[PDB]
Amino acid sequence: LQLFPAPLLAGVTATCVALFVVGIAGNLLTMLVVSRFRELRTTTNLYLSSMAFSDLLIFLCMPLDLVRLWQYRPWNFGDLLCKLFQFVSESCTYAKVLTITALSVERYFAICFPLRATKGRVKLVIFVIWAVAFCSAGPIFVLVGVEHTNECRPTEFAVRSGLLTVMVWVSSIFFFLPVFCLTVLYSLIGRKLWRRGGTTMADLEDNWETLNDNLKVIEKADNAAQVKDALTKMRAAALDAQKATPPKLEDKSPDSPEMKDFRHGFDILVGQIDDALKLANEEAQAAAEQLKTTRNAYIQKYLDQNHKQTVKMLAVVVFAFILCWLPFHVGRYLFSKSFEPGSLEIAQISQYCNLVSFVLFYLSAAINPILYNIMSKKYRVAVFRLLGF
Amino acid sequence: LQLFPAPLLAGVTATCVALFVVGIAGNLLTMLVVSRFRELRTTTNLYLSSMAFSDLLIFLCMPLDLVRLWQYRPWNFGDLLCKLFQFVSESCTYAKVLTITALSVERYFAICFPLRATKGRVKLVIFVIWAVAFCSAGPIFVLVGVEHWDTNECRPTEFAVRSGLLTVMVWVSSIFFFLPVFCLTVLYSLIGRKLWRRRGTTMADLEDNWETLNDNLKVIEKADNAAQVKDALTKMRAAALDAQKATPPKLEDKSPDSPEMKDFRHGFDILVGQIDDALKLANEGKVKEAQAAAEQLKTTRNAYIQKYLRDQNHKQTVKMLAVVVFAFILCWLPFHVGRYLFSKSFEPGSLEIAQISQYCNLVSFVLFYLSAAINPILYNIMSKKYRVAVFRLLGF
Ligand SMILES: Cc1cc(-c2ccc3c(c2)CC[C@H]3N2CC3(CCN(C(=O)Cc4cn5cc(C)sc5n4)CC3)C2)ncn1
Ligand SMILES: Cc1cc(-c2ccc3c(c2)CC[C@H]3N2CC3(CCN(C(=O)Cc4cn5cc(C)sc5n4)CC3)C2)ncn1
Ligand SMILES: CCCCCCCC/C=C/CCCCCCCC(=O)OC[C@H](O)CO
Ligand SMILES: CCCCCCCC/C=C/CCCCCCCC(=O)OC[C@H](O)CO
Ligand SMILES: CCCCCCCC/C=C\CCCCCCCC(=O)OC[C@H](O)CO
Repeated sequence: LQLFPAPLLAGVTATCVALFVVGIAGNLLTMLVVSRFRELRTTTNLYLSSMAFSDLLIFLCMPLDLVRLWQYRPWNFGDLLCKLFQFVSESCTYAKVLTITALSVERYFAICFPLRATKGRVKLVIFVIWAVAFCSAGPIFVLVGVEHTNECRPTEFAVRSGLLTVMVWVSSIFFFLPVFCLTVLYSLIGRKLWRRGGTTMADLEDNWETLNDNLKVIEKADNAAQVKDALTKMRAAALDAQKATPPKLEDKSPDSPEMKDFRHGFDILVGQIDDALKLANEEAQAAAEQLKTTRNAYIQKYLDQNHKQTVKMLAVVVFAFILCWLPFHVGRYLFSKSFEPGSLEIAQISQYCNLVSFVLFYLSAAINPILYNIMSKKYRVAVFRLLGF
Repeated sequence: LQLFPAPLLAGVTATCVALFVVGIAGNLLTMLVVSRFRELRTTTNLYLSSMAFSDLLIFLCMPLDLVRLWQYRPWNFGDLLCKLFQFVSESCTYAKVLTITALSVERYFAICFPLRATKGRVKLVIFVIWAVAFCSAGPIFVLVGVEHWDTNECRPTEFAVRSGLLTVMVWVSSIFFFLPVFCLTVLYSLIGRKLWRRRGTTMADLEDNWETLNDNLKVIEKADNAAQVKDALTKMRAAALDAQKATPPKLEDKSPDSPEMKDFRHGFDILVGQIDDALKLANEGKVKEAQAAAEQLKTTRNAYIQKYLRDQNHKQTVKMLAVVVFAFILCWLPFHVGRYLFSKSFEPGSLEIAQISQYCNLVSFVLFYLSAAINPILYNIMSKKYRVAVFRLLGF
C-alpha cells in the first residue's frame, strides 16, 4: 500500500547506488591500506578493518533492499529472503557495535592504565565478536517474516509470545553500547589526555608532532635560504616538551627520571639547536639530520604518539554511527507507544521514518572511509602510496 | 608499476561490482522471461537468451578478474588460472558474435527473402555456435601465461609471440570483431531499406498498424466501460483503414489489381465493418456484446490476413538489434584500436606509453563488463512486452 511518489523512490535509489559505489570503494581502500603497510597495523586499525568488512557485507545486502523497496507484490519465497537477509544485516550491525566496544575498551586501558601489560589476540576477539553477533541475531531468523504492511517485519508469533520484547532488549543493549563508549570511555580518555605537570599529555603530543614535522619537512623538502624559524619552533616545542610527563614515568616520579629524561632530551635539543642556529645565520641541514637520530634514539626509547587524533576521530566515527541508528530506535519506541490509535497519518509518518532509516543505514556503511580521509593524514598518504614500491 | 591512483582503481572495482549485480540480475531475468512467457519464445529471443547465458558466464569471471587487476597472487597456479579463464572469456565473446551473426542472418532472410521459407533447429545452431567458439578460442589456452617492468597482466607468452601464433590469433580476433560490424552495416541497413520502402505506406507502417490492432484487441478482453471499449475500437478503425493500403510481404512481387490484393484489401473492408458494428454496440451500453463482436474480428483477421503475412514485429526488433550490436562494437572498439596503435607505435617501454596503455586497458576492462550487463537494460528501454514481463517477475 506504499505512498511514495516515483520521483522520491528514484531519488532514494540513486542516492543509494551512489553510496554503494563510494562505500565499496572506500572500505576496500581501508582494508587494503591496513593489510599493506606494517606500521598501520595497530590494534585500533585492525578493528577498523573488521568494521570495513562488515560494511562491505551490508553493501551486498543493498540490492535486495532496493528490490523490496520497489515491490508492490512480494515473492513467494520472499519470506525466507526476509529472514535470512534481516539476520545478515543485523548480524553485521551487532558485529560492528561489538568491534567498536572492543576497540574502545582496548584503547581505554591503553591510556588510563598505561602500566597494564600479543598477536592472534586481535583475531580471537574479532572471531568472538562475529560468533556472538551471529548468536544475538540468530532469533531474527525465526522472529521476522512475511505473513498475509506485507513487509519484512516481526511476525505475529514473535509478538504474542514476548520474543519480540526480548529481541528489542537485545537491540537496545546493542544500541547503548556505543553510546556508553562515546560518552563514558572516550570522555575518560579525554580527561587523561587533558590533565595537568608543566603541560598536559595532549600538549606533549602536539609539541612533539610540531617539532618533528618542521624538521622532517625541511630535511627532505622546502629548501630555502632561511629555515631558522623552523629551528626556532623546534627549540620552543622541545622546550615545552620537557615540561610534560611521559607515560612510562606514570607521573609518580618527582625526580628520578624527571631529572634523567629532562636533562637527556633537553641537552640533545639544546646543543643541536644552538649549532643549527649558527649555521642558519651563515651544513645546517646536516646538523638537523644529526639531531634527528638522537630523537629516534631517545623518543623510541621512552615512548603510540597518535593518542589525540585517534580518540578524536573515533569520537566522530561513533557519533555518526549512533546518529544514523537513532531514528530507527526512536521511531520504533514512539510508534510502539501508539499502535491502533490514529492509524492514518501515523502510518505515513512511520513509512517516512523507515525510509530515512534505510538511507541512514547505507550511509553509515559508507561514511567511515570518508571520515578517515578527512581526518587522518596517515590514511591519505597510505592511499597515495598504496600501489607503489 | 600501477600508473593511476588507488582511489580510481577502487572506484572502478566498485563500479564493476555494481555491473556484476545488474548484469547477473538482468541476464537471469532475460532467461527466465523467455523460458516462462511463451509469446516471448521467438527464434531471436532464444538467441538473445543464449547470449544472456554467455554474459552470466562472463560475470562469474569478474571476481578473479578483479583479483588479477589488483595484482594479488593468492595462489601459485595463476598461470593456469590465466590459460583457463582467458580461454573462458574469449570463448564467451566469440559465442556472442556468432549468435549475433546467426540471429542477424536469420532475421535478414526473414525480411529480404520473405517468399523463401522448428525449435530443434535453434538448439542445434546454438550448439554449433558454442563448438566453433570453444575451438576458435582454444589456442588462447596454450599461448597466454604468467612468467617473468611497467606491465602487469596475464599476457601472450614468448612462445606465442615468436612462433607466429599470436599473429594468427590477432587475425582470428579481428575477424570475429568484424562479423558484427558486417551484421550492423550490411544486413541491418538492407533490412531497414526494405522495411521503409514506399508502395501509400511502408512495410514498417503496416507492422505498426497490425501491432496497434492486436494490442487494442487485448484491451477489449478486459475493458469494463463503454468509452473504454469504444476508445480501443476507435483506434483500431483508424489503424485498419491506414493498414488496408499496405502491400503485404507475401505478396510483394504482385500487381495492385491482383486476386490476392482484392482478398487482402476486401478483408480489411469486412474488418472495418465489424469494428463499426462493435462500436454501435458500445454506444448503446452493450459492453459484453461489443467484446463478443470483437472476437469475430479475430477470426476474420485470422483467415484473410495471416495467410497474406510470420513475424509482425520486424521494425522494433531490428531497431533494438541495431542498438545492441552498436553497443557491442563500441565496447569492443578500444581494445582493438589500442592494440593496433600500440603495435604500430615506434616506442615500447616508455612511461607515457605505459600509462596510456594502462588507462586503455582499464577502460576496456570496464567496457567488457558493461557489454555483459547492458543488453537487459536495452531490452527494458526498448521492448515494452519484455519490460512488462520483467516487472511482473520482479513484482512491480
Ligand atoms: C526482496 C526481499 C528482500 C527482503 C529483505 C528484507 C530485509 C533486508 C534485506 C532484504 C537486506 C537487508 C535487510 N535490510 C537491512 C534493513 C533495511 C534498513 N534498516 C534500517 O533502516 C534499520 C537500521 C539498522 N541499523 C543499523 C545501523 C548501524 S543504522 C540502522 N538502521 C535495517 C534493515 C533491512 N525481504 C524480502 N524480500
Ligand atoms: C587470479 C588470476 C586471474 C587470471 C585471469 C586472467 C584473465 C581473465 C580472468 C582471470 C577472468 C577473465 C579474463 N579476463 C577477461 C579479460 C579481462 C577484460 N577484457 C578486455 O578488456 C578486452 C575486451 C574484450 N571484449 C569483448 C567485448 C564485447 S568488449 C571487450 N573488451 C577481456 C579479458 C581477462 N589470471 C591469473 N590469475
Ligand atoms: C547525491 C550525490 C549524487 C552523486 C551521484 C548520484 C547518481 C549516482 C548514480 C547514478 C546512476 C544510477 C541510475 C539511476 C538509479 C535509479 C533509476 C530509476 O529508478 O529509474 C530512473 C529511470 O531512469 C527513469 O526512466
Ligand atoms: C585504426 C583506427 C580506426 C578507428 C576507427 C574508429 C571509428 C569509430 C566511429 C564510429 C562512429 C560512426 C557512427 C555510427 C553510428 C551508427 C549507429 C547505429 O546504427 O545504431 C543506432 C540505432 O540504429 C538507432 O536506431
Ligand atoms: C537490468 C534490470 C535488472 C534489475 C535488477 C537490478 C539489480 C538492482 C535491483 C534493484 C535496483 C532498484 C530497482 C530500480 C527500480 C526500477 C523500477 C522502476 O523504476 O519501474 C517502476 C515500476 O513501475 C515499479 O513500480
